Amino acid sequence: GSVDSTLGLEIIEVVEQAAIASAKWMGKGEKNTADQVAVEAMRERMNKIHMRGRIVIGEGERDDAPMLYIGEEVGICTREDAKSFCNPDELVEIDIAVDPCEGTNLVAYGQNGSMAVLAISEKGGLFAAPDFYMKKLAAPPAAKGHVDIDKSATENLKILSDCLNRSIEELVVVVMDRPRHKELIQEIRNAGARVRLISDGDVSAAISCAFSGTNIHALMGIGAAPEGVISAAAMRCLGGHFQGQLIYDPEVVKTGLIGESREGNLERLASMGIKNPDQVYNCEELACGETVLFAACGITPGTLMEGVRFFHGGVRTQSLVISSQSSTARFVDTVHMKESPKVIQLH
Amino acid sequence: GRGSVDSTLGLEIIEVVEQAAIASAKWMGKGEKNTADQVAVEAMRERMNKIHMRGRIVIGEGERDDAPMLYIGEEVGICTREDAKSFCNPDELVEIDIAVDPCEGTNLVAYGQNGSMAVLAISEKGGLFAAPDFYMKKLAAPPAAKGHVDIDKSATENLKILSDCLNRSIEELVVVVMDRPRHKELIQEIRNAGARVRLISDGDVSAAISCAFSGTNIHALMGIGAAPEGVISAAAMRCLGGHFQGQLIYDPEVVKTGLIGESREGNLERLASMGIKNPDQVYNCEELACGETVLFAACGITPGTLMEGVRFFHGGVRTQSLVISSQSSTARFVDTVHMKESPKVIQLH
Amino acid sequence: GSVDSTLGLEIIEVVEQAAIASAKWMGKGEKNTADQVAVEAMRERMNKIHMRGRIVIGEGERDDAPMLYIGEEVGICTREDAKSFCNPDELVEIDIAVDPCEGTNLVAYGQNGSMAVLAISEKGGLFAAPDFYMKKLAAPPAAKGHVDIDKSATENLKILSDCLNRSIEELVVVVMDRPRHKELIQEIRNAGARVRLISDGDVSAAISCAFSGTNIHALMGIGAAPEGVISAAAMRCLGGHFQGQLIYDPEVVKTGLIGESREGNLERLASMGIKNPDQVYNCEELACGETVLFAACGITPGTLMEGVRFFHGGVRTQSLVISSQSSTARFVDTVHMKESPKVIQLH
Amino acid sequence: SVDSTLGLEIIEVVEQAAIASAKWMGKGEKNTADQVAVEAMRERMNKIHMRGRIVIGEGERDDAPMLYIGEEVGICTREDAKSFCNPDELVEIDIAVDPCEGTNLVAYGQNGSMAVLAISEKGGLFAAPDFYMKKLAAPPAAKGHVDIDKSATENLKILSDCLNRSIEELVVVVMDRPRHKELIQEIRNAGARVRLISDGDVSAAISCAFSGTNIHALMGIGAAPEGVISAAAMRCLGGHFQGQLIYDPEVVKTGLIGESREGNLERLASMGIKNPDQVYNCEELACGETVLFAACGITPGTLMEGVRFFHGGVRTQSLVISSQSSTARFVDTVHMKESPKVIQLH
Ligand SMILES: Nc1ncnc2c1ncn2[C@@H]1O[C@H](COP(=O)(O)O)[C@@H](O)[C@H]1O
Ligand SMILES: Nc1ncnc2c1ncn2[C@@H]1O[C@H](COP(=O)(O)O)[C@@H](O)[C@H]1O
Ligand SMILES: Nc1ncnc2c1ncn2[C@@H]1O[C@H](COP(=O)(O)O)[C@@H](O)[C@H]1O
Ligand SMILES: Nc1ncnc2c1ncn2[C@@H]1O[C@H](COP(=O)(O)O)[C@@H](O)[C@H]1O
Ligand SMILES: O=P(O)(O)OC[C@H]1O[C@](O)(COP(=O)(O)O)[C@@H](O)[C@@H]1O
Ligand SMILES: O=P(O)(O)OC[C@H]1O[C@](O)(COP(=O)(O)O)[C@@H](O)[C@@H]1O
Ligand SMILES: O=P(O)(O)OC[C@H]1O[C@](O)(COP(=O)(O)O)[C@@H](O)[C@@H]1O
Ligand SMILES: O=P(O)(O)OC[C@H]1O[C@](O)(COP(=O)(O)O)[C@@H](O)[C@@H]1O
Ligand SMILES: [Cl-]
Ligand SMILES: [Cl-]
Ligand SMILES: [Cl-]
Ligand SMILES: [Cl-]
Ligand SMILES: [Cl-]
Ligand SMILES: [Cl-]
Ligand SMILES: [Mg+2]
Ligand SMILES: [Mg+2]
Ligand SMILES: [Mg+2]
Ligand SMILES: [Mg+2]
Ligand SMILES: [Mg+2]
Ligand SMILES: [Mg+2]
Ligand SMILES: [Mg+2]
Ligand SMILES: [Mg+2]
Ligand SMILES: [Mg+2]
Ligand SMILES: [Mg+2]
Ligand SMILES: [Mg+2]
Ligand SMILES: [Mg+2]
Repeated sequence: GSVDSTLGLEIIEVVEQAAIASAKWMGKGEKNTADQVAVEAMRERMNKIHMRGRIVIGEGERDDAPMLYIGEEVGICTREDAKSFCNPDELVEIDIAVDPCEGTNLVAYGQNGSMAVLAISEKGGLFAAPDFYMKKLAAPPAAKGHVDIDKSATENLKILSDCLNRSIEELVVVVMDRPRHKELIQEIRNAGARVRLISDGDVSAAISCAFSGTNIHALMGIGAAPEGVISAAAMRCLGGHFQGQLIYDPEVVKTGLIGESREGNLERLASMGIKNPDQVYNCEELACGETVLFAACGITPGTLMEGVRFFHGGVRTQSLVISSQSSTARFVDTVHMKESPKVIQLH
Repeated sequence: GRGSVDSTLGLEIIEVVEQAAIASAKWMGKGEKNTADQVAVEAMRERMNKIHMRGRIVIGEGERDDAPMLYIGEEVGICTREDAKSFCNPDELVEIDIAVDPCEGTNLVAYGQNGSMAVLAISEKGGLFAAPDFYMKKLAAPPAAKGHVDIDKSATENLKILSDCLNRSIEELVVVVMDRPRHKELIQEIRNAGARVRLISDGDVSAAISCAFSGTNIHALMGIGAAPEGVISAAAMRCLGGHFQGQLIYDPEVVKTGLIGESREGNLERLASMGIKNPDQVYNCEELACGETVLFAACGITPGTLMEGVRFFHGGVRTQSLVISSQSSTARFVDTVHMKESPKVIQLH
Repeated sequence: GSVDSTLGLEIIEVVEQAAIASAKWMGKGEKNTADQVAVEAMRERMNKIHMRGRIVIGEGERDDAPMLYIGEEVGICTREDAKSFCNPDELVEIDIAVDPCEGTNLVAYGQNGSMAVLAISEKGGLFAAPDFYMKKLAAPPAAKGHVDIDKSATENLKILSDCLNRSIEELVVVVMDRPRHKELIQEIRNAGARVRLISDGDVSAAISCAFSGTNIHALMGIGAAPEGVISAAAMRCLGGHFQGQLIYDPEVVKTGLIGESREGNLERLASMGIKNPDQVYNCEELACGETVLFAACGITPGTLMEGVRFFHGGVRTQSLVISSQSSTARFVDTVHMKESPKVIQLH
Repeated sequence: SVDSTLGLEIIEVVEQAAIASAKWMGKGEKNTADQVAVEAMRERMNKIHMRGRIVIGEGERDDAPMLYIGEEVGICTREDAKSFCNPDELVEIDIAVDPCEGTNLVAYGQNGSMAVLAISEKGGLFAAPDFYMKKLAAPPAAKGHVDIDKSATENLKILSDCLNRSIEELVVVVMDRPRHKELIQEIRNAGARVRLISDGDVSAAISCAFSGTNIHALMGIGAAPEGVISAAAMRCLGGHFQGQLIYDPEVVKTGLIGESREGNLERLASMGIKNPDQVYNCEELACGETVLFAACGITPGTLMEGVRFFHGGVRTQSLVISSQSSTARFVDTVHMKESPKVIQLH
């Protein structure tokens, strides 16, 4: 069969529950608990779906991460005892990329920009990125294919200028506040563009480029690779620009392991089946399948989505769900009515 | 042992109301209220027939052999096939009753006017009052007022009660009433009592449900509208904890159905025949939508209080829907950008 | 001595108080009462401003309309000893077009699209429209000068399609629901556009054209002339397209005059010194002053502005105020705190 | 009496300051972001027919060139004022300014920064010294019921009852500072959620006043002048706001080389502050008969969206509050600079 049309809706509840869980730890100074409860909620809700999924991006390798590890099977239809209950569409093998708590320290500190997020494609349709750093360029649909990761920041800004029909001074670039980004940040400033420095969470940033209204027009710089794939899934559905390139030279940025060399990482990467380490991937290559689904729900408030709010009588969440199948981008504002609220606010 | 209504149905109905709304919206302002109606009907039906469910229409366009589509009794959904046990699971095979109003405010759509929507409600078999095509006196009010106002009380007394419940003056209340001659005295009374009023030319489903949300600046619906619209309204209010009561009105002196030589005595016979023992009965919304599970879904056609209208732009379409489920206990606003042809610009809002 | 910059701000309170007054009559079935209280409030509030105004568009002639009649002086600096208490900027002579309750029957019925509105310019800067009908064409800035009131609805729709970069099916035209538009409406329908038929209030209709987000892209057809001028004032500041042409032929439309004749109407027109009755005006002609101010506040809810809301402890209004002097379009969301409210809503 | 018109004119003051400062969003120059805002605000203020004295601002005349303590601002401070200013324009007023609140938020392009000011008749605003101030901000529903002298734990219980929601349904803003370690731990232990901010507690304080911000209290120590400016908004809104000067280096340090508790007290006495430990009421920090408050977002925040630059213009969002007209005004302004062919409704 083919990826069940219905899955594109069902993931709403996946990211919603994971975000609600993690959001209870907002500002409580426990990034690992914030992460853990989101992992658990996401895993529980996924296992209630009639699907046949494999984690290809997640919390770690099988023996580092107990839940949502790479290779893990999730979905009612992965159980031999239950397979008989699944229809042919539900039995289609799909690959899943999860990030139950994007911005664990954002949550721990109660700062903006965190979310519970996942992407899905049929088997093989999502790049199973290693836990390496990744050089990224995200930009809006109007700049897609025009800007390019190999060009300088200065040139890309000029191109964005022409594509978005506005001055460089009327552009905003998001860059992670990291020592690895000093020269880059300086270059963008000298070119005339405004900047947002973020402490964490460059999935939100990348995707914010797609929507006129966010006052964010590009993401430049190095973040984490698994995150990049998840971002690219959103951007491929939205027609947004997203390119990535693995960084493995510890001179540029370091993972922190006591290794710790370009040769060593090159060795690990080769043995992971990555033939060209310096390869540039466009958005269609990082998320390559025939069907791509993406779901995010805000934990703390952010550019695309409101944060989780707890009030007398319930919870309110905001999610963004994108499906290449229905070709839709849905914002879902959910009032979770917990104990018969006497007042229900419109917004 | 039974299946339970599939949790996934509460999300799939999003696409049902969206596709219906979109179709109808193409006819906004074209002065064809039947066309605007028919395309909505067809699109809602098609989208339902792709769902793994076993539905029976109990509120719809008319009787079989009269209405061609979504007639009373019509079977909808894939699990309605004879082969179904082979292709559907126990949750999906649960018999469900469905109330539809694919185009509520058909004339609003024809004139390009506010307040029309594609709407539907669901429950287990027998879980929705299969209302006849008669008029219904209604009282809708917000959750804070539930059980405190009452449909048999005068408008004057309900307003005082609302005033206490919503902690504001009668001058700070807004009541919706259909602009109809049958409401001359009622409107006069609301005016005398000091409340402000919104008169509507059509579409009292939106009016009733607007009462449930703070921010609509609508606090009650009073008066008489169509009965089936009342049930669909009640389904939503039951899930939200809102107040909704209804009472069949079958008296031509009060309101006429357009029947020839229509009479109260005539109307009762027709009502008796349908197994309606007490024509003067007052139902609250738990009785109008009494099933174990209740789902409600709406999508704006033209703009209104709760939902933006359908918008067509270069590269796609944008819809807003309200979907409510007693099962997940949720109220969902769904803002969907339908990307039809690779839009170079996508607006956040 | 030039129009006081500050007047651009003060007119916020003018429309606010007028709209609040009228709003108390929402749904009350009295369209003259709703009108009269807006008139009085707008006048009272104008008479507290240090300005020197003359009404050129208003409620009627002296010895007929009691308030805001043609020629009425309004403002503190119209007084005999004004040079004593008013500065030179405040003593500049300004002409003022008022429509204190635009959509009197909308208010009476509690229906959408009514507002309190006024426009201001130096003396001579606003066309003193007679009380005749006016054929109008409004469209967005990107269409300015490309569409034309003398072209057919069909031709204009084509031009709009090109200017707004969308199909005719993706266009929405507002036309007043009137027998006189039977044919115009049929043509728009045949051309493939969607339509909003309004029962009253073509001021809101015209200006909605100027703002992306309203899903309204043109106003076509005949309305009242003074309303047109006030519309043009706003459109000239926004760079929107607005043309108008007086209509005085009874076969086309009737002002309800007894034994009304076209030729009889021409006499009245000539009498006011209108040389060419068939003249087409663009908005720069209808609002030709060096300085143009416009202010509007929603009475009932509408496309551009939320209506007046009364709640426990206050009132909430939304206004739109535009100035060619400061070159600004301001949306003003005001919470009027009446009773030390215990709860203040963000929105 | 204070001119009714001033309550509107201050819209342009904060808008212009904000716009100038926003040009430096993320450029890494907190002092530039600061300077340009200071200049635009001063320049705009000097076009107003008012008789203003700065009681809170950039520093002493010797230290700070613009908007220094004591500076006269406004057309009606001119020697010829009687001849071209009416009596209301000639009323002496005091002014607290903070042209760029969150200089570093701007430099990093981070949320929470604003151009802000408050105004009262002469004597109407506490001319705070540049010392620290313990603060408690809360919504109108809690005004008088919470108290700054109670523990965070007590206040949270009181908040819960006043706001009719559980402590877990509360969110408390606290500045991310070593001085707040215990404070934060206590709030966490009581079960409330927390938003930690790197800077910008003016926004934090005032967000408690509006339902919909999902912020319910500010607790902790920030800068005192910012506190007065906050009090002015809260006094007009019916919000709870208390402050108390903190002047012991043991608690928090100002960086004075010979900074000592006794050192700071002598400084306080000199300024005419009789009781350094006095707990100030909202009505006492902004005690004038008439209070005005104006703010405009620089970067985005809880109450006000940031300055946006686009093709053909600029968009700002301001909050302007007046005890005189008893209004809270959100002002969303499209600044049309180059005849924009496209104008967004929002
Ligand atoms: N042409 C425009 N007219 C008015 N406001 C605009 C315009 N373009 C952008 N804005 C404002 O700036 C925000 C961000 O725009 P953008 O940088 O295109 O994402 C929008 O949501 C509007 O508030
Ligand atoms: N306490 C309040 N403070 C400020 N605005 C309010 C308040 N209550 C209601 N409003 C405004 O009035 C609208 C309608 O409120 P409601 O009539 O209660 O549905 C709200 O969406 C707000 O814009
Ligand atoms: N490119 C777009 N992407 C998503 N939604 C849009 C787009 N253009 C218009 N819309 C929606 O349609 C509304 C009206 O657009 P317009 O007809 O240009 O006034 C907007 O406020 C959006 O809700
Ligand atoms: N009773 C309610 N019903 C629905 N949503 C709510 C309710 N109360 C709060 N919210 C949401 O939470 C936000 C912040 O509320 P609060 O914490 O009271 O400021 C609101 O703007 C809504 O999005
Ligand atoms: O912090 P680093 O090592 O520079 O990596 C940045 C990555 O971390 C993130 O900020 C996520 O943080 P968490 O792992 O704490 O959730 C991503 O957004 C980004 O890809
Ligand atoms: O117009 P009537 O005969 O008074 O009936 C009112 C009913 O019609 C409606 O306005 C909808 O009318 P449509 O059938 O034209 O869609 C309902 O909202 C309302 O209940
Ligand atoms: O109803 P008519 O005679 O066609 O006049 C149309 C004019 O009336 C208006 O609807 C205003 O109506 P009101 O005079 O009742 O305020 C204007 O918007 C429009 O220009
Ligand atoms: O940074 P400190 O010394 O803890 O002081 C906090 C004060 O600084 C502010 O964050 C403003 O910072 P800036 O001085 O950079 O504008 C205020 O919000 C707060 O009152
Ligand atoms: Cl990494
Ligand atoms: Cl790089
Ligand atoms: Cl790409
Ligand atoms: Cl309320
Ligand atoms: Cl005379
Ligand atoms: Cl900072
Ligand atoms: Mg994680
Ligand atoms: Mg992450
Ligand atoms: Mg990290
Ligand atoms: Mg129908
Ligand atoms: Mg209907
Ligand atoms: Mg009807
Ligand atoms: Mg009038
Ligand atoms: Mg009018
Ligand atoms: Mg009329
Ligand atoms: Mg400053
Ligand atoms: Mg500061
Ligand atoms: Mg600081």
